Amino acid sequence: SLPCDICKDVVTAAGDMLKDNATEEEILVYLEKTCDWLPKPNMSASCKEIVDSYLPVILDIIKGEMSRPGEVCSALNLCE
Ligand SMILES: CCCCCCCCCCCC[N+](C)(C)[O-]
Ligand SMILES: CCCCCCCCCCCC[N+](C)(C)[O-]
Ligand SMILES: CCCCCCCCCCCC[N+](C)(C)[O-]
Ligand SMILES: CCCCCCCCCCCC[N+](C)(C)[O-]
Ligand SMILES: CCCCCCCCCCCC[N+](C)(C)[O-]
Ligand SMILES: CCCCCCCCCCCC[N+](C)(C)[O-]
Ligand SMILES: CCCCCCCCCCCC[N+](C)(C)[O-]
Ligand SMILES: CCCCCCCCCCCC[N+](C)(C)[O-]
Ligand SMILES: CCCCCCCCCCCC[N+](C)(C)[O-]
Ligand SMILES: CCCCCCCCCCCC[N+](C)(C)[O-]
Ligand SMILES: CCCCCCCCCCCC[N+](C)(C)[O-]
Ligand SMILES: CCCCCCCCCCCC[N+](C)(C)[O-]
Ligand SMILES: CCCCCCCCCCCC[N+](C)(C)[O-]
Ligand SMILES: CCCCCCCCCCCC[N+](C)(C)[O-]
Ligand SMILES: CCCCCCCCCCCC[N+](C)(C)[O-]
Ligand SMILES: CCCCCCCCCCCC[N+](C)(C)[O-]
Ligand SMILES: CCCCCCCCCCCC[N+](C)(C)[O-]
Ligand SMILES: CCCCCCCCCCCC[N+](C)(C)[O-]
Ligand SMILES: CCCCCCCCCCCC[N+](C)(C)[O-]
Ligand SMILES: CCCCCCCCCCCC[N+](C)(C)[O-]
Ligand SMILES: CCCCCCCCCCCC[N+](C)(C)[O-]
Ligand SMILES: CCCCCCCCCCCC[N+](C)(C)[O-]
Ligand SMILES: CCCCCCCCCCCC[N+](C)(C)[O-]
Ligand SMILES: CCCCCCCCCCCC[N+](C)(C)[O-]
Ligand SMILES: CCCCCCCCCCCC[N+](C)(C)[O-]
Ligand SMILES: CCCCCCCCCCCC[N+](C)(C)[O-]
Ligand SMILES: CCCCCCCCCCCC[N+](C)(C)[O-]
Ligand SMILES: CCCCCCCCCCCC[N+](C)(C)[O-]
Repeated sequence: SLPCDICKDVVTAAGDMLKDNATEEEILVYLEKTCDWLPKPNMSASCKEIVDSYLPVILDIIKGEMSRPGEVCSALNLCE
């Protein structure tokens, strides 16, 4: 179906963007800068340690999901 082909191309494009070797680094810097809203030195440092540890964990989950564009698109009722 057209909505299915479109949905699967969009999820593919998302997955390719996330596979890009500079994407995770860009996100990491952005989230570490956010931690700088916290007092220093200790709270901001603890926040950066949680980001550094968990961002690649969360990224991996998303990328895994984008690797199955049919499944994603079925969950949205766009592929059947
Ligand atoms: C995850 C990206 C989704 C892009 C696919 C676009 C959704 C197609 C819209 C289908 C529903 C339109 N409607 C209401 C007339 O059925
Ligand atoms: C009337 C405009 C012609 C095409 C309109 C529908 C195209 C939806 C955009 C597809 C998404 C592009 N993509 C997959 C590279 O991200
Ligand atoms: C119902 C309209 C279908 C459009 C689905 C949404 C497409 C995601 C847009 C990403 C931008 C990609 N691009 C090349 C079209 O710019
Ligand atoms: C489920 C689809 C959610 C993604 C929506 C975001 C679309 C990003 C494309 C932005 C492009 C806009 N513009 C004017 C710069 O072309
Ligand atoms: C579950 C997927 C929803 C994410 C929708 C956002 C589309 C990201 C694709 C961006 C591709 C870059 N591009 C073609 C606009 O230059
Ligand atoms: C949401 C799943 C992961 C993909 C996130 C999609 C949003 C990014 C689309 C913005 C396009 C990026 N760019 C190069 C124009 O800055
Ligand atoms: C379902 C998760 C997708 C949500 C993230 C989509 C956000 C796309 C934002 C791109 C904005 C592009 N620009 C240059 C016009 O700002
Ligand atoms: C769903 C997890 C968060 C997705 C947010 C990713 C947005 C990245 C901004 C565009 C940068 C990607 N790239 C390839 C141009 O470097
Ligand atoms: C997995 C958590 C995702 C939410 C984080 C949003 C990512 C923002 C990355 C955009 C980087 C901004 N910029 C333009 C300086 O590249
Ligand atoms: C738990 C998911 C991550 C939530 C991320 C919230 C970040 C939004 C705050 C904007 C940060 C902007 N800046 C320029 C300081 O990097
Ligand atoms: C650990 C992943 C989440 C990254 C975002 C960090 C949250 C700190 C933002 C709270 C802002 C602090 N304050 C006092 C300026 O509001
Ligand atoms: C899980 C926590 C994610 C939320 C992080 C966003 C914090 C928003 C507070 C922004 C306030 C920053 N400032 C400098 C304007 O005070
Ligand atoms: C876990 C979901 C929470 C993610 C959303 C948190 C974003 C907070 C952004 C507030 C930014 C405030 N300000 C004015 C500095 O931009
Ligand atoms: C050393 C600074 C003293 C308190 C620092 C920790 C407070 C965290 C901020 C709580 C969130 C505020 N709230 C719940 C209204 O959003
Ligand atoms: C580990 C540090 C604990 C901070 C948790 C994040 C608090 C969310 C910030 C929302 C902004 C609320 N307020 C009043 C503090 O600005
Ligand atoms: C949903 C908002 C969450 C705000 C709560 C802040 C998280 C507290 C950090 C506990 C973990 C610190 N650590 C790694 C030293 O255990
Ligand atoms: C302001 C820093 C809090 C980051 C927001 C994301 C939710 C907090 C999760 C912290 C997890 C800590 N731990 C080790 C108990 O998993
Ligand atoms: C920027 C990402 C923010 C950190 C997200 C923290 C996730 C902690 C999940 C703890 C769940 C432990 N579990 C699954 C055994 O219950
Ligand atoms: C929009 C991002 C949603 C990510 C949802 C995935 C759940 C996080 C998995 C928990 C982390 C695993 N663990 C137990 C090692 O902490
Ligand atoms: C703030 C990013 C979202 C991550 C939070 C996800 C909650 C993880 C704890 C429940 C996971 C249970 N289980 C068995 C599916 O791993
Ligand atoms: C593209 C923006 C975020 C959407 C992708 C997030 C994946 C959702 C995965 C939740 C269930 C996955 N799991 C743990 C059962 O494998
Ligand atoms: C759970 C999905 C997280 C939402 C992702 C937010 C993407 C913000 C797009 C910022 C990139 C736009 N630009 C051109 C300034 O880089
Ligand atoms: C905006 C995109 C919507 C994301 C929808 C995520 C669908 C999750 C499918 C759950 C299937 C579980 N598993 C482990 C087989 O992937
Ligand atoms: C784009 C926003 C995220 C909404 C996508 C959630 C997927 C819904 C389809 C699976 C739901 C299954 N169930 C039984 C829990 O309803
Ligand atoms: C933008 C947030 C989208 C996240 C929604 C995730 C949908 C998961 C569908 C429920 C199915 C449960 N499970 C474990 C089979 O994945
Ligand atoms: C701004 C919100 C975007 C629309 C989100 C669309 C969610 C559709 C979920 C369909 C799932 C139907 N279901 C659960 C029976 O499979
Ligand atoms: C970050 C937002 C995550 C929302 C996840 C909740 C799943 C969406 C529920 C599906 C909508 C129900 N239904 C079948 C009436 O479409
Ligand atoms: C560009 C419009 C698409 C919105 C992005 C959110 C996912 C599409 C879900 C459309 C759901 C349509 N329907 C009626 C089949 O549920």
